[PDB]
Amino acid sequence: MVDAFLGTWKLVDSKNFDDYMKSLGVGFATRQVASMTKPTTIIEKNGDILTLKTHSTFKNTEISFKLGVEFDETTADDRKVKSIVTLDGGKLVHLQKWDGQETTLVRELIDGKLILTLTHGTAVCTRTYEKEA
Ligand SMILES: CCCCCCCCCCCCCC(=O)O
Repeated sequence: MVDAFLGTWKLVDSKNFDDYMKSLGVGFATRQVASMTKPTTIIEKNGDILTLKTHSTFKNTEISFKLGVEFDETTADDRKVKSIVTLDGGKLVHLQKWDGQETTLVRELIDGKLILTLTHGTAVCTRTYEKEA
């Protein structure tokens, strides 16, 4: 089920991330730095617990979760959210809820690349990651 997502991934393309960040209320200076950062995302499993690390020169995060079980999360931009990650149509779908707002972080594999689609409000960002050996 989740196995093809596992490993270490590097950002190689980003579209509309500033629009996504601005929709979330991220301040201009953080957006500026974020627009020039290329994170590494590491996805690992131990039994049915997944751990997703996002590492960069700017912010680092780490979450652990069971698919289909809600968890508390504090995002890179400091939102305290209620989250769930599931597998839907072969895509790893991460839904965050806070203050009646929602955002989705959808990951799918296309030609071996990991495409992350971020949606909040009307903003839709697509970020492409490529697998590291
Ligand atoms: C990684 C620097 C971004 C920091 C500030 C904006 C955070 C927005 C929410 C998380 C976005 C994750 C994007 C990704 O994993 O490529």
